[PDB]
Amino acid sequence: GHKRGEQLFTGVVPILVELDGDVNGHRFSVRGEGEGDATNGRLTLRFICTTGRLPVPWPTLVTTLVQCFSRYPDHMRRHDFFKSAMPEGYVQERTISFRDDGTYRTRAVVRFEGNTLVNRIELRGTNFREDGNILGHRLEYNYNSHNVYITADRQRNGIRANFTIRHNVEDGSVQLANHYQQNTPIGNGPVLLPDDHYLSTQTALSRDPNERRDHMVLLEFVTAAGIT
Ligand SMILES: [Cu+2]
Repeated sequence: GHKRGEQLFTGVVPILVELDGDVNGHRFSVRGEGEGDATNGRLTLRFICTTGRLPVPWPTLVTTLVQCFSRYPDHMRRHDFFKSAMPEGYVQERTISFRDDGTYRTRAVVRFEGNTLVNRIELRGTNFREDGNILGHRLEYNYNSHNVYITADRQRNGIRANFTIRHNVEDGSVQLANHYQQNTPIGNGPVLLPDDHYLSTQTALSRDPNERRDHMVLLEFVTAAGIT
């Protein structure tokens, strides 16, 4: 499926993101729109909290809110699980453990709906501290560059990822977010299971000066590496 998979991402692909969340019993929705250019490893997305103010800091939702847009170098083309699963797509599930705070559990369907790459997500957040860095909104509106360490999950016919997000705190401390990820294909066709490698992920967060709703403008650059 990797040959057809590759061809689905050769140009600029429209993206739709839909997130329904419940954190410590606070319900919210995020809707995101933009485009991906896998050839350049580039994402541009605009996200709206459609339900009011986001009950958690925007930066905490970045990993949850489409790794099929990663730039896989030619010599790593056999290691691109994400594109090989398209168009039928994959289920992406995470546990995100915030050090000394609560936990997100996420389940996402990533697939083509017509010519649009859609990321449809459910998030449940539990056991957050009422006056922690997250519910207290003490995280800076910024984002560090990270390596996502990918390994094959042969039993699942998919992949696992492990990484720790470093969120800058307003007092100059760092809030760690331990990510446990598994991806499983939705389709029955063959997918590529990779040798161990990483995704070099860089994220720029900005604001739309014209937008009244709680929102996040995102630009992301992602390249696969760690295989010679
Ligand atoms: Cu294939």
